[PDB]
Amino acid sequence: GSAPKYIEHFSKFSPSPLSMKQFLDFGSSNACEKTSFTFLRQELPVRLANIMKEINLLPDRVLSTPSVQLVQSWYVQSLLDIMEFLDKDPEDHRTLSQFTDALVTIRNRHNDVVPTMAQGVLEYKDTYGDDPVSNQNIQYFLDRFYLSRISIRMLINQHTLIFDHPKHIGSIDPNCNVSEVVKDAYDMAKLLCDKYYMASPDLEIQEINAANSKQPIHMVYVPSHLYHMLFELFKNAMRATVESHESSLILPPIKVMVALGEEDLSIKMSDRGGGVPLRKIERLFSYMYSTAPGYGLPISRLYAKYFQGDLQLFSMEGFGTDAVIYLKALSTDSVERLPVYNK
Amino acid sequence: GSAPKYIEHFSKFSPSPLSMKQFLDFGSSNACEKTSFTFLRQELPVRLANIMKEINLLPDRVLSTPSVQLVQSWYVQSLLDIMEFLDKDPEDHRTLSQFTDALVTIRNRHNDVVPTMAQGVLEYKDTYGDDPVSNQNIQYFLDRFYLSRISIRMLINQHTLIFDHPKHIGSIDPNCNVSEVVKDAYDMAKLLCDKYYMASPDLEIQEINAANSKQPIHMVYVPSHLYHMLFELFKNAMRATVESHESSLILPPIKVMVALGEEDLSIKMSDRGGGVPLRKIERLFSYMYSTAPGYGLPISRLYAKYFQGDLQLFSMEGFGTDAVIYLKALSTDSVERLPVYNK
Ligand SMILES: COC(=O)c1cccc2c1-c1ccccc1[C@]2(O)C(F)(F)F
Ligand SMILES: COC(=O)c1cccc2c1-c1ccccc1[C@]2(O)C(F)(F)F
Repeated sequence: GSAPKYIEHFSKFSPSPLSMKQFLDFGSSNACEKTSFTFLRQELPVRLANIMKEINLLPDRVLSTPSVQLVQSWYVQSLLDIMEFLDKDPEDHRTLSQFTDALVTIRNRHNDVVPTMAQGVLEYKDTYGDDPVSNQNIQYFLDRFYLSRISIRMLINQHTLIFDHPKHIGSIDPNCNVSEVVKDAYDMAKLLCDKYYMASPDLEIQEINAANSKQPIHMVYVPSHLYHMLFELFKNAMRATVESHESSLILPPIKVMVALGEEDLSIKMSDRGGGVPLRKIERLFSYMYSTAPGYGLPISRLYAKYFQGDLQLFSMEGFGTDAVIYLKALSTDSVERLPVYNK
Repeated sequence: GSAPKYIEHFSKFSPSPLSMKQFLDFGSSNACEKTSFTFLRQELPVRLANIMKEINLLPDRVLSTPSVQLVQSWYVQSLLDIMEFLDKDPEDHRTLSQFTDALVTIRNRHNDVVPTMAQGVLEYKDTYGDDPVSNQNIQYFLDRFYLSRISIRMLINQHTLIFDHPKHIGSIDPNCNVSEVVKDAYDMAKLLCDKYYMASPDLEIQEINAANSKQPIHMVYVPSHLYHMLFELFKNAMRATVESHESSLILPPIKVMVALGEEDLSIKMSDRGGGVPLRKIERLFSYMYSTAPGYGLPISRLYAKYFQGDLQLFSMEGFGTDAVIYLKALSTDSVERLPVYNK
């Protein structure tokens, strides 16, 4: 075959990071399925090949494991699917129709990658141990691998959702009400918490719009990404709150604050679930230390970092924990954070 | 001379980190000026020579600057002062008396090192620029240099204060009431804030003793170190609170929480001084970016880290900032964090 040839060629190109404003302007009224196809048939192989070349640089002790090999075969096949559209003509409506169906097949093919890499991490711990040098190598690779996967899925979701005057531009809401997303993630976590604990804390939301005290806080963002982060944070904050008060009757509420600054949009989730010692907080974001025979926090941070944001934890052992999602307030600052294969 | 010979010899030894419990047990009833002299005349040259060898490994562009040369001459002279006590006999009371006076002279000799290195950092910015590679090199060296200096001053303070049944063991309070130190640092910052702004926010303290809800929170620590950290944090929180409310009348109070867990003793200082964007928070701990023709935060964190703690900032732009001091709750976990010269 010629899969190594394709990887070597496109890995020389660097991925082109797109801003949130670019996604919005590309997918709005000026959206053209021809233009998106011309861009994607080149950018998708570049992003695929860059992470595929990093996978090849893994030691053969990891490269020859069944988990890495299975995932690498998914990327080879996905890369080859995109290759067949290079010589195709964008002026043919059947060419664009087959390209969209090919993206859906690729998206569903990689749908079960989180438990697969979780199996791979557990295999590495039981084969070579959990030394701190191995954790940093696993953390470094998995962060870049998953962030690369988020960026590829973002491109595919924007194309397939738009080419199928709505208010949503694919997966992007140009008027995303942050408090409403907080409530949705809270309600879902409350339903799970009531079914398993027969008790759940209440929600308190406070907004701080520094520039316009009266106006509700809106932003341009991907609501599903923000939901994912808040949902994982709500589940942890409820689990800790209920378990740390089993012998008590009062159940402290979960307090969420949404602050809109001139540059940052910050979401703080405060719980009183007993807190966690600092020594163990720094391990909650580690794939290796969060794997048992549990990736909500590490992946949630990658979603935050994907558009130049962050997700941070600071706890008070014996009381509770604060979780803060940092997002860019302006669409011009919300640029893709992409891993690039360098030397 | 033979200053390079001494440096090369003692730099092969590694510094011996002492725990807070060791300091307490060494300096209490079983304290012996003979034993402390025997240990210090060996450990002080080892710690001096280790940082002096790292200074020699700096590039000549920095090593030949007047600031580094002036400081290096202080350490050479301080090292030579300790050398004269190697052949001396510990059984002579005049030998121990001259050793204590020599430590006082060394402590006062290095008393003006913070503005000197501040001048050196400004000289580097104006000579070679403020590139991110230079910041990481300056940050890496200054952190280790200052932490080394804190550890040397700690040893000297313990010897000179004890050998001159008190409740304080040198600079260590085995029953340090944390809230009382918070109040002292607050009162000092309030006096400065009223003199310059004619207004100051109020203080609110809440204690959370998880194991003993009724008992006030005590710990074994160095009160002057904790005061220094809280004083710098109070000055920043008051400056931001007053300035961000000049056009307003209500002045939000500064809320401090002291949590005692099974492993951590955490002190959170919450202000509503408008907050800082995340992009600039990460630069507040940088010596290079905090130098203008301002080291309260970087040095305060080193004091926290000195006994296996930390100091962290997380702000909400448009609202306020939380500052958290993490300390070890147990004296057995409060071990010196010392930089060691490796390859
Ligand atoms: C006028 O510009 C475009 O139409 C366009 C141009 C380049 C890339 C894309 C578009 C587009 C439009 C709708 C959905 C997805 C996309 C993209 O594939 C991307 F933004 F996701 F990269
Ligand atoms: C019985 O142990 C000792 O007396 C002792 C032994 C080794 C080192 C020290 C002491 C001691 C005592 C009082 C003040 C300072 C010190 C030390 O120089 C150190 F702890 F600061 F290192």
